[PDB]
Amino acid sequence: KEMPQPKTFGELKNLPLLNTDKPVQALMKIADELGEIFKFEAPGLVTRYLSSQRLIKEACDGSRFDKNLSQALKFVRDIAGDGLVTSWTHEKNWKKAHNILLPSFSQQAMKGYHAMMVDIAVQLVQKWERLNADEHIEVPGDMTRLTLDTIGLCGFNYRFNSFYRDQPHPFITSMVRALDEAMNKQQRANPDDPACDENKRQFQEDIKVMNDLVDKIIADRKASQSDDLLTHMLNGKDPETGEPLDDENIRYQIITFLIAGHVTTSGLLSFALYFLVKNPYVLQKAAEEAARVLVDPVPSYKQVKQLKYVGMVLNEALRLWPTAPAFSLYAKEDTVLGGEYPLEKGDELMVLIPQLHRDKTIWGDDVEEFRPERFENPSAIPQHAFKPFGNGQRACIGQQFALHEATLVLSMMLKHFDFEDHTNYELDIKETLTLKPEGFVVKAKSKKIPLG
Ligand SMILES: C=CC1=C(C)c2cc3[nH]c(cc4nc(cc5[nH]c(cc1n2)c(C)c5C=C)C(C)=C4CCC(=O)O)c(CCC(=O)O)c3C
Ligand SMILES: [Fe+2]
Repeated sequence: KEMPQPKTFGELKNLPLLNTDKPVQALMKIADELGEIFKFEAPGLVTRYLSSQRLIKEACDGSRFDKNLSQALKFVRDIAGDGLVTSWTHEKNWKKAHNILLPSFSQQAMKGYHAMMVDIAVQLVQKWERLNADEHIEVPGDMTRLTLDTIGLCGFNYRFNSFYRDQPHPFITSMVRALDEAMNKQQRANPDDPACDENKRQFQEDIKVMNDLVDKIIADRKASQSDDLLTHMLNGKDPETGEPLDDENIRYQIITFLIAGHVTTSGLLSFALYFLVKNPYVLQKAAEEAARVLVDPVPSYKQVKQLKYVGMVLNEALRLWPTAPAFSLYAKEDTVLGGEYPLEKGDELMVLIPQLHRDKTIWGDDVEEFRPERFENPSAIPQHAFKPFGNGQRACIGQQFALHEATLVLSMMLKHFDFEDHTNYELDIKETLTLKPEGFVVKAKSKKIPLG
């Protein structure tokens, strides 16, 4: 079959179609017009965007396709080097770091993180309880305060003390500015032009801020006992080679986990809360479960595992707006996709996750409605229909960490407050390689239930 491709602009090809602040949303509109697959070309790129479970199920076969670094991820390598996210599967440090850090995400490790996650969630609850009547909540801002602090405490035993700052943490400011530069570089066809020197200086300045914090984390540990993510990074030896991670890689892993370990979870919590105030029937049902299960002043690990409906609300927020909205793959050998599209070895594919999650063949005709009930029987969902955490061996290492923290936090919010969408907030999705509802604000009225 002849592959569909959107509008071309001479030698620029499809590049001007992504001349927007919201490229993922622009690609979803192209997908709606062209269907399950389209070719996308730009000066130094050729990729194919996949939107149907039918084709994605084939692309998710590990024997035929491996993780590829998209131009977006290639730009993030300047920040996260060969850390777990921005490394090729064949690079020595991928398997080495994967095997050394995987034990940090075990059930035993999770049970150990719980108390520190509760520490940060209590801080969020107390901030909101202490607001004056007129005051509102800047939701993404406060979700970022919680998620960054959780990964800092659980993973590195370092307190960012984000709730003791009225503006975002300086690490957040530099990170956002750096990731925005990396997303913009995709539309910058002539990067060596002297006119780009100012962006290059700023990019370098933001990377320094991030690295100064990594240095403080490292210094804190050697002066400080602990068996966390940082412990495994410094002392773990690869079972295959018998050697530990080098100093250069350890630094890349810290930056990686500080970014990956919070941005996506912050976006999820903000989206989940957005959908809850927009669907009051669902809020009531989730708040009912929170009150029924969280019978103690603080949630226990066991209680979080019983919050079924809260988990369904989180999956349904990840269905509509997967906060890491795309992942890239490459053909390991010459193959034919869906028995219609021949691919040569090395040919790139892009999985457009928000489109996959809108496939009417899988979900029904009500794809745009927020219905947690879709995840009541998770066995009924076909394989590779729901992919918020990626695929195969390169899937999210922090999936369980993220869902445990988001479940715990959302349930404590629903137990302690009643929420009001006082401005009738219109959804505005900001893209910075990840998604978030920009400008999302609420008013929270305390149910006056104490903590512990
Ligand atoms: C709602 C929360 C989250 C979402 C939607 C999420 C999504 C992802 N995380 C991925 C990879 C990853 N996620 C990772 C650690 C974290 N990720 C986390 C939370 C989330 N991670 C937390 C929390 C983490 C750490 C504590 C790392 C390190 C990788 C890289 C895994 C690898 O390739 O070995 C990928 C695969 C990307 C690719 O194929 O290029 C997706 C889509
Ligand atoms: Fe992840």
